[PDB]
Amino acid sequence: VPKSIFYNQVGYLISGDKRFWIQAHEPQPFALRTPEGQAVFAGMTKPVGGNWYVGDFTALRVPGTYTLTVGTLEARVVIHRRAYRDVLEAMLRFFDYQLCGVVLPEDEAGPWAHGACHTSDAKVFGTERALACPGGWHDAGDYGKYTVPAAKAVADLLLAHEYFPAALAHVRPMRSVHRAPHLPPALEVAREEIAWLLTMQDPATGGVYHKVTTPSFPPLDTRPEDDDAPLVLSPISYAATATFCAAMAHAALVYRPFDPALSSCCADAARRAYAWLGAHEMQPFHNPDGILTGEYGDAELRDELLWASCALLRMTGDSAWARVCEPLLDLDLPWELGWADVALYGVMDYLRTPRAAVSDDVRNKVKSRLLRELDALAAMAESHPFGIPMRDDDFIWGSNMVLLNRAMAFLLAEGVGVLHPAAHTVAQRAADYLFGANPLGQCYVTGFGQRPVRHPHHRPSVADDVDHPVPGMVVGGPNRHLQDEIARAQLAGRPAMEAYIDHQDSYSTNEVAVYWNSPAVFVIAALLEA
Ligand SMILES: OC[C@H]1CNC[C@@H](O)[C@@H]1O[C@@H]1O[C@H](CO)[C@@H](O[C@@H]2O[C@H](CO)[C@@H](O)[C@H](O)[C@H]2O)[C@H](O)[C@H]1O
Ligand SMILES: OC[C@H]1O[C@@H](O[C@H]2[C@H](O)[C@@H](O)[C@H](O)O[C@@H]2CO)[C@H](O)[C@@H](O)[C@@H]1O
Ligand SMILES: [Ca+2]
Ligand SMILES: [Zn+2]
Repeated sequence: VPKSIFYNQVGYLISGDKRFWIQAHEPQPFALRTPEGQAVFAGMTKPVGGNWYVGDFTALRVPGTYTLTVGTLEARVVIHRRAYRDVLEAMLRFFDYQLCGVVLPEDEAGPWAHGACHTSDAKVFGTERALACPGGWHDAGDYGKYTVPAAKAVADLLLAHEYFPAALAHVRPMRSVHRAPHLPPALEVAREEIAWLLTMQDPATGGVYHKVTTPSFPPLDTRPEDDDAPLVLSPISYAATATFCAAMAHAALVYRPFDPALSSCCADAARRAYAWLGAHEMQPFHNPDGILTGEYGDAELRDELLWASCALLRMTGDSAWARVCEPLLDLDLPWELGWADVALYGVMDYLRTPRAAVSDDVRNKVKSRLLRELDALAAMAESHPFGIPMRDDDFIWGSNMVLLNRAMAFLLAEGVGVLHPAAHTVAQRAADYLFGANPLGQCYVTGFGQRPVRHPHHRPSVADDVDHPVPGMVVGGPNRHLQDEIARAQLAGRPAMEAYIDHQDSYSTNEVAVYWNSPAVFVIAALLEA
């Protein structure tokens, strides 16, 4: 914990809420000054519990770089019209930096450029059958491409495009690595993953392979193009087939006015996947022998079927689908945004379907439960010193995604008549926390803030002779379970929010992932929208 001011190290929006935190004993006066030193705003800090005091300077609407002064402490804060444009663009460009089997030229990628990687055909596990499944994204700090988390990353980007297209219009991805005519930014980026996902479906049965990876993780010091181990397609899985179905049905809708051929192809692929679901058992995935890469296992598969059923309901607008959706909507499944518990994606597709196609009575029950869920998140946020909807027990592996998915839920609900008053405050607080407003004063995104992430568990950043890591990567964040050797040795006994270390070997607190950037893209685009 540093002895300083804790604030949003990226900046504050002219019209947004503006807050800073300090560990203090009592209220103190504070001032905001122009770079010369003249006071422009003054106020008194107020208690928020657990050693914390806050200062609110929301009413300062003049853009600029200000010196915030409290006690003997100083901080430089930025107020701007589009304070989050650069970070949103870097968070979206991260997916292009993760591209597999694609030359990333220096004019686009800069020092983090590299040649086409993993270009060989993959072998179907337990067969001699080879299959070409290039493209898409390296999942995270490793090079595997896993279907289940890929579905979440795609759905989050499609949702961000559906909700906030104007915010997204101001950002530029690695445009020259993508096919022309160029689509809106989130759609152009997500199409690379959608194209790869289509190659993961077995033409014979409609089933989808769980993942394509090397048999084991290569050393942390491996460049993408030096990873020459043979590629293996792990068996078809129910979770993969169901999450693929839902992501493809969602992409068929969203791409309809932009890429008709892709849209039609995704719609056909989603239906064949749904036919596979109806003919096979809900069997959890487990790594086969000799496969040591990310398992993405899950014993509960009704939420995946719920999402797949609701996605096709909205895709077709056919009331026939509501017969399967509605009983699944009644289950005591957690209503979350993945990667393992995905029911809220289905709830959203259901609630976004024209009313005439669904039971009004079920629809009202669905909306009421969503409001109760958001009230419970609002209560967590009210008791948190940083105003984020988190409890100490939520600081697990990928706790930043847990936070962002929760902010995302409030924002999504606004599109379906569920208007919680805390929605915008929660989104701002999630961004503030992600950008430094936390007990470690840590900005959880590489290349941004005054205390950026410098040593992520990310093979390209470790392996290159740059690190100085690839920018715009959201790290997993604090995980109280100490799920790596560095966390066990250096973070024992520390509070849940302090269970993070910016060390390359801390994969349980400091890895990056396509499905950790995807809710951040949604949340940051929502704030930029306003
Ligand atoms: O670390 C990011 C990913 C890097 N690519 C390999 C993937 O396998 C890895 O995924 C992560 O894999 C972890 C190790 O299996 C998953 O961690 C688990 O996260 C769970 C909650 O998401 C915790 O309950 C559980 O204690 C913890 O083990 C975590 O969610 C999930 O993001
Ligand atoms: O737990 C999965 C985690 O593993 C990381 O690879 C580790 C590997 O598990 C360990 O056995 C070996 O000694 O070290 C490597 C590199 O630290 C992998 O890089 C992560 O993507 C993954 O989440
Ligand atoms: Ca599940
Ligand atoms: Zn690759």
